Amino acid sequence: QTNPYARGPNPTAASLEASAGPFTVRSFTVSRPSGYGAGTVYYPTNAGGTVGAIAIVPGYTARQSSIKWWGPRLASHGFVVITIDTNSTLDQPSSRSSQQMAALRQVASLNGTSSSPIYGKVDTARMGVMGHSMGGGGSLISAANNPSLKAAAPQAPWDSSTNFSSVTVPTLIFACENDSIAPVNSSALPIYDSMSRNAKQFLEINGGSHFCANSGNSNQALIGKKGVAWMKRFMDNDTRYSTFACENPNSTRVSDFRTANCSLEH
Ligand SMILES: [Cl-]
Repeated sequence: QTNPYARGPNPTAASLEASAGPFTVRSFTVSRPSGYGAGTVYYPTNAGGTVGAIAIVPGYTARQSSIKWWGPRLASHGFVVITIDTNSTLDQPSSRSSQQMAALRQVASLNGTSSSPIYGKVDTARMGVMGHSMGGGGSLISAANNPSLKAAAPQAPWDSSTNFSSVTVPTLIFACENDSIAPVNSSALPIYDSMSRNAKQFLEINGGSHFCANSGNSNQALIGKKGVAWMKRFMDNDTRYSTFACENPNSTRVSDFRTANCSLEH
């Protein structure tokens, strides 16, 4: 049977590693942000049907610029993406999670607003969360509080507590090998090891600083391929992406790879 959520051409490693996918992307600034500081919405033209929505949150002291490369990258593969600024750059992970969920609710409100460029473009039942550092911890909190979310892909996450054992949402953790801000051995890896109820993955970037997955990084081909593949596999149930989502990249750019409940394409 046809998967009703499958969008776009059949993927290749080259198409997923490119700076942009097949869809043309447009963007707008949210005029009156509700429950968060500011937002930019990225969306594809003629994706072939409604698409899922992803909300991305930066870390402590940081703004949209640090995570905005994901906006066009994911939207060009068939997603509506909102990148946000928080009410204060000093907000903690629980506050970042509340603001991330408020941003997804505003994308759902704009989907039902005839004057919005994303009117009727979103399947509001299929949503995902991403973010860096405290925004990564906020994404894990969003997944723990909202198991109705379809995917999570935080990067260099940090939270006071690394226990995310209740999470049932498919979660990809990008980690940065040499992170001295949210060290892998006390943040990303214990967070990954705590989750025994989900599809999950741990991808550690070789020699990476805490900022190894932020805008301007030198691994956008691999990181972008993995982020899009994970969101495609789990937000769209798209088994054309099972191998890209679940595979060990076998790359010199990766210093540690682990995955669970993640089957390759049969
Ligand atoms: Cl942070």
